[PDB]
Amino acid sequence: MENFQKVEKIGEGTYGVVYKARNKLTGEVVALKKIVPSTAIREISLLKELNHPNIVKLLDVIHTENKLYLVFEFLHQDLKKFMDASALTGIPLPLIKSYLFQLLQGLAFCHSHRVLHRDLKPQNLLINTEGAIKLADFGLARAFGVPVRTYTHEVVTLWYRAPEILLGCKYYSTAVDIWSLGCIFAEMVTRRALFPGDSEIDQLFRIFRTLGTPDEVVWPGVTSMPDYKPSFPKWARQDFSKVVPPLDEDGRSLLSQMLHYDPNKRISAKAALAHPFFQDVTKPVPHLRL
Ligand SMILES: Nc1nc(OCC2CCCCC2)c2nc[nH]c2n1
Repeated sequence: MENFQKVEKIGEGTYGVVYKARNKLTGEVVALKKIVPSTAIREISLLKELNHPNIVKLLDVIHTENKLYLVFEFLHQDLKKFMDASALTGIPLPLIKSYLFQLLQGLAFCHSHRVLHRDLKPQNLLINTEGAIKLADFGLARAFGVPVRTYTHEVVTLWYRAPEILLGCKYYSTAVDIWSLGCIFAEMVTRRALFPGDSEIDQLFRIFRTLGTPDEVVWPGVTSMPDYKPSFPKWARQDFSKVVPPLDEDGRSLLSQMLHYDPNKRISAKAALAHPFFQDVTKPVPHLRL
């Protein structure tokens, strides 16, 4: 670590404090994440080759003193902050579309190498001043788990968790990332989290209250998920026109496919990139004060 000068604390991530740091011998300004089991080291080393322009570059993995430090490319803002800052007029649609579109490319890339994020959230989606948006912390969940509370006891958000994870499916797939990104897409659009659950049950019930309590018709096998209970209330599905109003039909079409209950029906990242929603996609520059 002596090769890094901490510039400022950027935040408290899932696994440890995130610092803006400067690499003393490269001159590079990086994001330094203090997170070691051999399994975690080999997984993490696999992440170093997962390179894609909508994936926050993993510059180096420093394994010293028993201590694990990941050095990432530094972006200048996360999507939560950018949404919070854009709350008054919201993020212009063409920008939403461009981020969604680039996030899907980032997903398609990782998913094609069988790597899931598992923990997508606005805070791990980082934007630059040019209009790019990238996924940070890809593959970390599989390397070190997703805790209930972070190392600061901060509560890990459930707002973006796929229903098959809430239902205790142990073996969930790349569909959980599409679900999360669908939730983030809706939040960009409406400027309100779609499902801000504050407990697993509240999260699940929130889902059900909007999309209908899932049953065997829409999701074969749902009733035999580990945490499914026959006693769950049976809520009717709400129309998507009421759920993300502003959004045009191609947007709502795509979001309902990203939000399919059955993970096998849920649109893949690559099919989502061929959705007519992206027909006029462009790459606008965000209004970004740094
Ligand atoms: N500019 C910035 N921020 C990060 O994390 C912000 C996350 C830190 C967790 C608190 C939410 C903010 C980065 N990660 C890799 N590059 C990064 N660049």
